Amino acid sequence: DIYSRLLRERIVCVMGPIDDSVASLVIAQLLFLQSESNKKPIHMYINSPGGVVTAGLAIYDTMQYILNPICTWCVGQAASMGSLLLAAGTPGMRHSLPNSRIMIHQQAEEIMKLKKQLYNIYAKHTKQSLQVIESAMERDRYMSPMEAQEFGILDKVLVHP
Amino acid sequence: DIYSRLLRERIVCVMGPIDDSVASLVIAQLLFLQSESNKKPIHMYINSPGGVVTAGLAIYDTMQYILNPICTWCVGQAASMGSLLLAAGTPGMRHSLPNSRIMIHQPIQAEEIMKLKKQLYNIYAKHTKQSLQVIESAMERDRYMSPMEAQEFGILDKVLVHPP
Amino acid sequence: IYSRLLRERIVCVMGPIDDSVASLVIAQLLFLQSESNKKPIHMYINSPGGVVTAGLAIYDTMQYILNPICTWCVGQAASMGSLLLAAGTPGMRHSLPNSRIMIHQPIQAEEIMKLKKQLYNIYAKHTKQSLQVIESAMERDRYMSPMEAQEFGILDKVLVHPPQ
Amino acid sequence: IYSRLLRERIVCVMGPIDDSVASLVIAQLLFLQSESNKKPIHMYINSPGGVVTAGLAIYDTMQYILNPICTWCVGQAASMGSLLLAAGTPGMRHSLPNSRIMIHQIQAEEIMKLKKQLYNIYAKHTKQSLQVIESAMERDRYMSPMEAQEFGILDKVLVHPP
Amino acid sequence: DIYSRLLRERIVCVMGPIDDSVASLVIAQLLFLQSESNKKPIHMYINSPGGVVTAGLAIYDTMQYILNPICTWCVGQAASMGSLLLAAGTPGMRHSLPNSRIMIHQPQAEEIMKLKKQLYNIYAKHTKQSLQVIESAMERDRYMSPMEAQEFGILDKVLVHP
Amino acid sequence: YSRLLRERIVCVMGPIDDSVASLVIAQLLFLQSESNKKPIHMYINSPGGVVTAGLAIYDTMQYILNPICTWCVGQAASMGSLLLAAGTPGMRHSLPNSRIMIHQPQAEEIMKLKKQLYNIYAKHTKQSLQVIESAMERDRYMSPMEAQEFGILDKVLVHPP
Amino acid sequence: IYSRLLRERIVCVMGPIDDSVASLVIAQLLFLQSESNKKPIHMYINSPGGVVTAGLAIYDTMQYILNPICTWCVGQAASMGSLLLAAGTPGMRHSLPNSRIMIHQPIQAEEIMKLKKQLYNIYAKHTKQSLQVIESAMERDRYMSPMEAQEFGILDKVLVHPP
Amino acid sequence: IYSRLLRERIVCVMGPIDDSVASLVIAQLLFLQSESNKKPIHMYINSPGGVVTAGLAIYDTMQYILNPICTWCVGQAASMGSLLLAAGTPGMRHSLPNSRIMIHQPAEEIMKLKKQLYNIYAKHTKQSLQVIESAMERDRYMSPMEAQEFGILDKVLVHPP
Amino acid sequence: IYSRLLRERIVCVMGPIDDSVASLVIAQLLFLQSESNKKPIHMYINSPGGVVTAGLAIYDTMQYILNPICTWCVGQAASMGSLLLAAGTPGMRHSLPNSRIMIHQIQAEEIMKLKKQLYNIYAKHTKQSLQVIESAMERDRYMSPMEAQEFGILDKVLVHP
Amino acid sequence: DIYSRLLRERIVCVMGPIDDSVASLVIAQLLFLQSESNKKPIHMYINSPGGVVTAGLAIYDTMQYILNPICTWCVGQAASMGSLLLAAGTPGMRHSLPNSRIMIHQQAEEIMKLKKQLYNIYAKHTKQSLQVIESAMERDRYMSPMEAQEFGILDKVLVHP
Ligand SMILES: CC[C@H](C)[C@H]1C(=O)N(Cc2ccc(OC)c3ccccc23)C[C@@H]2N(C(=O)NCc3ccc(Br)cc3)CCC(=O)N12
Ligand SMILES: CC[C@H](C)[C@H]1C(=O)N(Cc2ccc(OC)c3ccccc23)C[C@@H]2N(C(=O)NCc3ccc(Br)cc3)CCC(=O)N12
Ligand SMILES: CC[C@H](C)[C@H]1C(=O)N(Cc2ccc(OC)c3ccccc23)C[C@@H]2N(C(=O)NCc3ccc(Br)cc3)CCC(=O)N12
Ligand SMILES: CC[C@H](C)[C@H]1C(=O)N(Cc2ccc(OC)c3ccccc23)C[C@@H]2N(C(=O)NCc3ccc(Br)cc3)CCC(=O)N12
Ligand SMILES: CC[C@H](C)[C@H]1C(=O)N(Cc2ccc(OC)c3ccccc23)C[C@@H]2N(C(=O)NCc3ccc(Br)cc3)CCC(=O)N12
Ligand SMILES: CC[C@H](C)[C@H]1C(=O)N(Cc2ccc(OC)c3ccccc23)C[C@@H]2N(C(=O)NCc3ccc(Br)cc3)CCC(=O)N12
Ligand SMILES: CC[C@H](C)[C@H]1C(=O)N(Cc2ccc(OC)c3ccccc23)C[C@@H]2N(C(=O)NCc3ccc(Br)cc3)CCC(=O)N12
Ligand SMILES: CC[C@H](C)[C@H]1C(=O)N(Cc2ccc(OC)c3ccccc23)C[C@@H]2N(C(=O)NCc3ccc(Br)cc3)CCC(=O)N12
Ligand SMILES: CC[C@H](C)[C@H]1C(=O)N(Cc2ccc(OC)c3ccccc23)C[C@@H]2N(C(=O)NCc3ccc(Br)cc3)CCC(=O)N12
Ligand SMILES: CC[C@H](C)[C@H]1C(=O)N(Cc2ccc(OC)c3ccccc23)C[C@@H]2N(C(=O)NCc3ccc(Br)cc3)CCC(=O)N12
Repeated sequence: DIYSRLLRERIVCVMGPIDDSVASLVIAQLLFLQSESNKKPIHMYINSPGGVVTAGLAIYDTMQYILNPICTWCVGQAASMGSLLLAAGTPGMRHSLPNSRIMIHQQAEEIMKLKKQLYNIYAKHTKQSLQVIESAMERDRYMSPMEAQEFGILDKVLVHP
Repeated sequence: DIYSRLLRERIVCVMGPIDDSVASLVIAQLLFLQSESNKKPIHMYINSPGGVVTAGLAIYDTMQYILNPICTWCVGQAASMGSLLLAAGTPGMRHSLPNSRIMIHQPIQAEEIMKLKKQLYNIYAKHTKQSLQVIESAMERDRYMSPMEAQEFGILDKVLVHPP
Repeated sequence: IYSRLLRERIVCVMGPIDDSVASLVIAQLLFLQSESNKKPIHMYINSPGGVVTAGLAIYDTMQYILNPICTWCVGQAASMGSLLLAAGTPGMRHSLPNSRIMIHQPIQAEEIMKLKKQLYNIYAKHTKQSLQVIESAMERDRYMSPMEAQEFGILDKVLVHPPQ
Repeated sequence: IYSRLLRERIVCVMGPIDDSVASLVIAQLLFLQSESNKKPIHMYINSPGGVVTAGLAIYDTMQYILNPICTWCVGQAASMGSLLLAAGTPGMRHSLPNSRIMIHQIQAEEIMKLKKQLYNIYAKHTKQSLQVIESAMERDRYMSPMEAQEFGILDKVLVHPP
Repeated sequence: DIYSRLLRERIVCVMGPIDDSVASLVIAQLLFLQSESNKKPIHMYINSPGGVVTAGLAIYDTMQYILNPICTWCVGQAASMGSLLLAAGTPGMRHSLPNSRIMIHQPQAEEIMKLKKQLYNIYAKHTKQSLQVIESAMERDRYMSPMEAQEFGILDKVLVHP
Repeated sequence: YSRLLRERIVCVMGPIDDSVASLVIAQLLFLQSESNKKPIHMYINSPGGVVTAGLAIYDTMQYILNPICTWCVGQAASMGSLLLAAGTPGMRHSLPNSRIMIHQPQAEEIMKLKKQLYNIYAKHTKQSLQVIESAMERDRYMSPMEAQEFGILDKVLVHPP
Repeated sequence: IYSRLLRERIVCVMGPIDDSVASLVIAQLLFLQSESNKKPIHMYINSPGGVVTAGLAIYDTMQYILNPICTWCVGQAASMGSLLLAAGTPGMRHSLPNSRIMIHQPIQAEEIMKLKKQLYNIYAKHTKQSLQVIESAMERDRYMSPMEAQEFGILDKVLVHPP
Repeated sequence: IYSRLLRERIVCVMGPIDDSVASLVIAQLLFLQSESNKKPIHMYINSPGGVVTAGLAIYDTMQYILNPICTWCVGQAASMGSLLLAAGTPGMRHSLPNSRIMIHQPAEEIMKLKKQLYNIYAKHTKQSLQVIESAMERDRYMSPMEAQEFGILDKVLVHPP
Repeated sequence: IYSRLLRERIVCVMGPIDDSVASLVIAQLLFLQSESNKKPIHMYINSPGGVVTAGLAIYDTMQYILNPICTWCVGQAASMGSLLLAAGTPGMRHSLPNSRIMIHQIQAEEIMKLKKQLYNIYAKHTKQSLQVIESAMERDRYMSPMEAQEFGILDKVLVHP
Repeated sequence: DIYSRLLRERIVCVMGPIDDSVASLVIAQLLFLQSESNKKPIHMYINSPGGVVTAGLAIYDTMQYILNPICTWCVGQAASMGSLLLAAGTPGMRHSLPNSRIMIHQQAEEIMKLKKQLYNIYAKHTKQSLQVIESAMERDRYMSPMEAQEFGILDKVLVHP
């Protein structure tokens, strides 16, 4: 009676390494929250080092599939697939707390196809070029919330509400 | 429990590696939904890298045995035996979300592994509506398909960004 | 879900058979017999086999209870799993289309042979094949299709969809 | 479902016998005695045997309670499992047709002292002499249900209920 | 469930290796049964190979601390600290079933000797044997029958039935 | 075992894998150079093992000129029995209590390899492909005399002649 | 020390018998064959037994070489160990006084029986006991004293010191 | 035994290829070159493949040394094993009759390495980059004669000529 | 250092006695007899005991060889170690001053058959009655060397030669 | 080994935890050095946290058994049984380097009987009373070399020769 209580506030948590199990729980919760209301916003808490790409894409696709506005909230960190989900929140509703850290850095033909899918998703949501996204994803570094805002991963850096 | 709530919505999940325990659980849930209504659609969420062939074939046969229309939904991935289950959804009701990856490549005695493989060729041909010759050739290729490629191939009917 | 299955007179023999699996299956069979000694019990079999005495424990309980027992092979019935499949009530032994059935089998020397002769006598009885044909066939490391298993006498009906 | 089994006066001696299994079975035997000290208790035995003092703990409790105890060998009763099978109330020791029964099985004096307790228990319940028990327990083999019946380990071999 | 059901009948179970968690659980159950009734008997089932000395002494001291009569019952075995607890039951109320095995032998140096002296004094008191007889006996690696334990003063009654 | 190599004795002992095969193969080539006419004695006490490793030894036996006397002691199961049967005609031996098994313990590849085994057994035993295929399905051992009748070996002997 | 033992025509069957132990013993037996056809080989047996086919490999090699083989049971000869003990040349099968000898034996159903019947035939041959006697004796889970093994036909001489 | 084998100008690429196997093979190739830069080197290949950079290390060394290199496929040459087999001096690339050959490999970096493999195979097999690419995607083995027609090897030998 | 000891006719029974320790000790006892069947052998015993049949193997071999055997207890001789200590040639069984000696120690019948063999060996070599041996072996305790001398386990306790 | 070269200079090393195998080697080395010269001093290097009591007593007894002067050298530490061996060197010949640390702190009757043997040995070599040794051995502390000198465990604290 703590995370289910959290679900009653339309809050979904993406915490820790993303794998198929984590993704499937988050996905079910998003569908639950949509049936309760297809209008009311959903808050997505993201504190994650990232994880399995297809599992991250499962969550991403579900976020887009549901009608609801999705507010994303980066707390602690959003690295790799975590930052993709952070960036995939509804335009104007992508948030970070002040000390969060954001990282977009992560057969041979397959991993390249998945990489291009990530480039395309980042391009859609950040408004940066595919050329710049590709370059940025090579760089093993974290961004500050202001840097991430400038890049287009998020809209608001908040100290208080 | 949220997975019990899913079952109340006529949603069944095939997620992670498929083995006998996953199969028997999914099989049990399919019968339950048929008992509640033999007409109402069942939604099958498929996010799986595949698994044990006989366990997947067990789910496959049960899908064909029950009376219900089964809507299959590929999210994340459907690889190997997962893509067979995806392809075995009711005609017109086989779905993928836009960024899913689909693999039909398949990554006991010699005779038996071949007998099973030949069963897979027959099932894929039947459900894709393609010739078995095309299926057998295509299954050698170690690669994934996009949802649009999988639609073209006859593995699925619809690629949906959101509901229509 | 398996408790809810038990309310519908369904018992599941799933995965490797051992003493714990056997005792649960046995307990469930007695439960269903107490609720009604007339009404059929459905035995779901998806098993690679397992411990011989534990399989024989289930076999004896199946024979001991009064009820008709419908056996259903989905996925596979191998080793002791196929014995249980064959031990269903005559006319009520089923397989789904893609199941694999194996009668081949994967303490002192005399004891292993005594157990093997008990298996021969059970297979000979329920399949109607001679002791020599059972003995020769159990030597062959191979699976049978459901139609081959029907022909052999391990089961009665191969069903893609229900009759009614 | 094991709760409901107990409600039907069924106690299970299943798998390797150790102190935890014994003390559970023992607790259950006292439970069924309190509910009714006259109604029969059914003891399901499918065991390869196990720890001798744990098995003797069960045995002593079976004799201690006033209830008639029906023993049922299904699958197998080996070593201490066969002792418990033999310890059922006379006339009420049963096996199903394909079961296998075996009577073959610290300081050296203690193991031998424990072994002599087993000989006396088998001799008592089988009606066999101490020598034929000793000689038979040396033979590494199983008996059929009919052989065990002839030996005095059990009373009835049943294909179906009477 | 079955062990909490046992506790409703004023039965406490000392099962298996005695450690601090087993002792503390047994100790809590003893205090519970005392508050329910400080005059009614508590039954203490003992089937144990022994265990930690301080854990056994924790149980022993609590047995003396509570006002209730404590019936000790040895089933299977009571070895090492388990036989100490068996002997610590109320005079006249220390029991064993017929095939139980009882052992008083124990299987910084000054500290292990100090503990041993405490064990000698406790055994001496409850068995009415001298310290020298207790010392010599505890050196011998052997088990006693229930009748042997009875004549030594470890228990009072060897019961086949109630 | 090094002293055995001085007597033109090679040992196929235990489970056959790539490392076992490579050692046997080098020893076989060594004994060819010392004398490509003198017989080589192959001790076989093996439950079988890796099929390609077994085929590596088989091919090397056929590749070298030398007569190869095969000796089944204890057992020759699976690839071990193939190696036993691949000895020079008239020079394939078993001791009296040995056990011989021809049964074996992508999908297309395992069938391709199995067909290769059928062709080798049929060649060296003079049995048809159907007889080999049926026999390899039976999970049983043959006595040395049965193996002799089948064409796996030539002589079953208690002492040296 | 073990190479020095090999120079004295002494082969050691020690511990659990597996394919590695058998092949070493077999190879050592062939070394001593080449040194002399006539000279006795001494087989030290201190073993709980082991893998049946490995034991039969040793047995067959013992019979195959022409040499007389003196078997010496010290510590124990159990299961396949006792078979090898009994397989020594007639008159030359020895035990020291405190050794224990067990013929009891603590793959498919047909094969285990085929192997067991081979063991019965070997024991019957070397002990001169009937098949029916070997069968019932191998069911009894027990050891024999060196004297009891002597009267059974497993060994010839129980000796405290040399003669 | 392998030390004595080196005296005959034989190097063994056996088991899974890693950095340690590569470094030993590489060191043996340099030794044989200093003993004689004219004399042929025989390369025994019985390998399921392994680490790509380790295989390329061996490959580059084979091209670097002056000597003709006879490659010998016994058992199998899969993945990087088949590349080394194909990299033998033209006319000197051999397989025994029952060997199996596979060029199939079982984010931006792995793509670059994959293209390097395509270029190496194309050079040594005389197949186009598209034929190599399509072939390496297919999970299957070739018989020695199939590998011969593809351009991986020159001679399928039963015995020496 | 260990072969140096063996040239001085010193055999060491160190640590837990198993079949491996016994067979080495037994082999060394034969070696020293062949060198000289009348020259004393020194047996160093520092052992907590071990496998009964392995200890009896050593015991029987000590009785079998012709040589005088000097036993030397240093550190400890417990269980089967003390039997071997007691089994030295009369007059030649030694302990250093601070050693600890313990005589306290398959089917139920067999374990009891083996215990009777131990009782009779101890009875023989200590000259104590069977009552005394059986009662003493029940007691879980150690003897000092003087107690052990008094008991008949050894002859001399010496601080120096 | 360099420890063999040390042995030619009559140096024996008691290093690391003392067990039966460490003790048995030290003991064999002590007998060797005595046979080379029964009058020349032996140097015992002690850098040990202690270990098994009976193994320490085995070394102690052997030190007393041999005729030689034994110089003990504490370097690093001599704790528990190590300090007993240090104290057991020939009077006047027990040494420590300046930064070493020395500690004498460590069935029921049997471990107490062993404890009494230790008290008697420490009393003998330190000249402290039995009650002082008893008391001191309860105290969980290390001594400096000068404190160990005052206690009677060693004679000389040397910075250099
Ligand atoms: C927008 C949802 C759609 C309108 C539609 C649909 O396409 N699905 C398929 C689907 C299933 C499982 C999945 O991951 C677990 C899916 C993930 C992503 C996309 C589709 C997934 C079932 C869903 N249901 C549905 O949403 N109940 C409401 C509900 C769900 C979960 C819980 Br817990 C509680 C209530 C049934 C009726 C219904 O109409 N739908
Ligand atoms: C189309 C189903 C049929 C109408 C029929 C049938 O053939 N079975 C056999 C069967 C058993 C177990 C299996 O996997 C566990 C099976 C899997 C595949 C196919 C058959 C399986 C039992 C089923 N039941 C039935 O439908 N309960 C309703 C129900 C089931 C589960 C749950 Br939870 C709740 C209700 C009893 C009456 C009844 O007639 N049937
Ligand atoms: C056909 C059952 C018989 C009519 C008969 C019987 O011979 N038994 C022995 C028996 C016990 C345990 C076993 O495996 C756990 C047995 C396995 C195989 C064979 C016998 C077994 C007890 C059973 N009971 C009985 O069946 N309750 C009804 C019931 C059982 C289980 C559950 Br859960 C719920 C109700 C009491 C009355 C009663 O008379 N019987
Ligand atoms: C014929 C029983 C006797 C009349 C007597 C008795 O001697 N005991 C001691 C005892 C305790 C625990 C044991 O193993 C766990 C024992 C094992 C074997 C023998 C005795 C054991 C407690 C029992 N009680 C008793 O039977 N409760 C009823 C009851 C028991 C268990 C459960 Br769960 C529920 C109710 C209290 C009244 C009562 O007087 N008794
Ligand atoms: C004879 C008990 C005394 C009358 C007294 C007492 O000295 N204690 C201390 C004590 C606490 C915990 C211990 O092991 C867990 C103790 C073990 C041994 C000895 C004392 C222990 C608390 C106890 N209480 C008490 O007895 N509750 C009743 C009760 C206890 C447990 C449970 Br569950 C339910 C009820 C409170 C009132 C009360 O006054 N007492
Ligand atoms: C009939 C042998 C041929 C005449 C020829 C040959 O085809 N090879 C290739 C080859 C190498 C390695 C292999 O597995 C390790 C091979 C396995 C199977 C087949 C070929 C193998 C090397 C051999 N050599 C050769 O045999 N030395 C003699 C020799 C070998 C080993 C040792 Br150690 C000592 C001497 C060099 C001269 C020479 O020309 N050859
Ligand atoms: C009585 C031996 C025979 C006369 C004959 C023979 O049949 N073999 C086959 C054979 C090989 C390996 C085996 O287990 C490793 C065998 C085991 C059992 C039976 C045969 C075995 C080789 C042996 N050789 C032979 O004995 N070298 C002498 C020798 C052996 C080992 C060592 Br080390 C040193 C010299 C070479 C030529 C020679 O004449 N023989
Ligand atoms: C064709 C070799 C060249 C002539 C040249 C050379 O470029 N190297 C660099 C080099 C080092 C290590 C490597 O893998 C371990 C290399 C691998 C690939 C390429 C270069 C490697 C050292 C070599 N040496 C040389 O080859 N001795 C002969 C030799 C080497 C090894 C052994 Br073992 C025995 C003799 C010193 C003299 C000498 O001039 N060279
Ligand atoms: C008193 C010894 C006897 C005179 C006689 C004998 O009965 N044996 C059998 C035997 C073998 C192995 C055993 O444990 C390894 C035995 C253990 C206990 C008893 C017998 C054992 C071989 C021994 N040998 C012999 O004396 N070598 C001398 C020797 C032994 C080892 C080493 Br290393 C070096 C030389 C050969 C000739 C010879 O005549 N004998
Ligand atoms: C002072 C030694 C004595 C003079 C005497 C003796 O009592 N022993 C028994 C003994 C053996 C083994 C032991 O731990 C391994 C012992 C440990 C402690 C005490 C005795 C031990 C054998 C020794 N030897 C002897 O010392 N060789 C010289 C030597 C020893 C070892 C090496 Br390496 C090289 C030479 C034979 C002649 C000889 O007479 N002695």
